[PDB]
Amino acid sequence: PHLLTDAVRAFQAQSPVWRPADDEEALRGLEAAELTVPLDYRAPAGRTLTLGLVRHRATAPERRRGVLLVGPGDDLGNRGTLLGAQLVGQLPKEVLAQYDVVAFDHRFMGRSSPVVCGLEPEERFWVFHHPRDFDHEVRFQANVAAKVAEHALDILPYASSRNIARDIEVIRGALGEDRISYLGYSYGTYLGAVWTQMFGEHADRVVLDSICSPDWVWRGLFTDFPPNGERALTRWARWAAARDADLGLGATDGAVRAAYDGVLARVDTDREVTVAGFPLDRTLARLIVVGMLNSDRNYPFLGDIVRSAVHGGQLEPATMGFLGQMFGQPKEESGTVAQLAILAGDWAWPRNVDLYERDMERASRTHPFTGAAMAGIKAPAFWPVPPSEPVTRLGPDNPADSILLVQAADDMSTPLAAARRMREVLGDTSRLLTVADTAHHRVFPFYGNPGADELVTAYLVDGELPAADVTRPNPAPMVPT
Ligand SMILES: COC(=O)/C=C(\C)[C@@]12O[C@]13c1cc(O)c4c(c1N[C@H]2C#C/C=C\C#C[C@H]3O)C(=O)c1ccccc1C4=O
Repeated sequence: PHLLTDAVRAFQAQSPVWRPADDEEALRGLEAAELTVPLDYRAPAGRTLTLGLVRHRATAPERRRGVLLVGPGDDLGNRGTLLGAQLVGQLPKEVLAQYDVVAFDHRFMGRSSPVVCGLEPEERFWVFHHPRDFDHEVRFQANVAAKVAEHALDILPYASSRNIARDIEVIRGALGEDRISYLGYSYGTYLGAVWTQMFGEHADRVVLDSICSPDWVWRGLFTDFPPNGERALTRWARWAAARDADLGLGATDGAVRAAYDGVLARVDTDREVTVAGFPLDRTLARLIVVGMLNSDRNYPFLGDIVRSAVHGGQLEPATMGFLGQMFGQPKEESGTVAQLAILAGDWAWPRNVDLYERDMERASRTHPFTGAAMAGIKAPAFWPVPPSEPVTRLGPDNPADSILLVQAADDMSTPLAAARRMREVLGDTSRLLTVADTAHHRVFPFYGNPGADELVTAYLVDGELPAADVTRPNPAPMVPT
């Protein structure tokens, strides 16, 4: 493995020009700048691309202690600049007082040299796509790969987590900082592990929240999901079953689940299903629910949605705005393309299609909610380029001074087992905070858990870390322990 420090250093001498972020409503309130990075760090004098940065300066200059870099997006496919705006609105005031918060879109999406390939709306849901039948899905996923191959072949070798880690080093140098702090979620926690593994002597304080397993790269991210999807759905069903009076879905978790399964039975046989006046298909009937289950505070929304698919017409106004937020528009395309490129650019997927059919059929039986969608054939199996570098070896020689891991005990897409594995791999420099009785993605600061907020703030502000892993309770749990 090679760091390519010479090429990184070559681009660290930049001094970006910051101005108000005036060209996008969600970013008003922030400054914006552009940076150049090489496409290929083995070819520093070759082709380059531009990254879009945003910043919110420390509100108390006399107390400023450094830069807090936000990992470039939570779930892979999402924009880091938009995450930074969200965080500026919800981080503790004292964190905002002492840190310049800097965020960025990683290479190939958003404000950072976006790549689009003509993907149709259905194609942008390739990750959670539920198959008609296996032969149809082979063709569906192969054709997704075909579009990216045709329109982006020349940059696909350079879509990797290690290159984003080098990009982070360029940002750090450009900001003029010897050390930076880091806050990351989901894919941002894999990037945080990689960047600290490669360059962690330059880390100050590091918080990773809702943790990618180090074992996942990258098909395990998919094949570990269905059991956690089933568990999260069942937890909601228990919550719904205690509320039959107000929801009308059933008085046992089995009955609520059968109500929902009846909606799946319908889309899985091209029988019409609508939520308000908006049609569901095999994928959306499951993905709308996955989207809700990313936070157990959405349980009421999900009751309204399932009720509206079974009987009703209208949804409650609140639910309509939240669903319109989340779906309403097509999934942002360049993020879909970058998500494909990274998942296949980091690591070579199996290419034998019989493996996927076997796995799809087994997972459809053991975990029906999302088994077939997660374990079956996916576009990286047909990818036109191999990885340019081996996967980073994460391990207890990680040079970061300290890493705090934050994890909701019942989170779905990044489960507690994944955080525990990351803790084992990173070794004694890391500590794990588990938040009990909480099925939520991105705990600090978004959930408002007093215990997590207090412990993370004490680390970021004062450098306090517990002596060993700790648990904190949820004082307002959606269901009993
Ligand atoms: C790569 O590191 C991670 O830990 C990533 C994840 C746990 C996920 O980001 C991933 C998702 C990919 C999507 O395409 C998602 C979503 C992702 N969430 C995480 C997941 C998962 C399981 C397979 C995957 C993946 C990642 O690309 C997602 O939650 C959605 C919710 C509601 C609307 C749409 C979606 C999506 O389309």
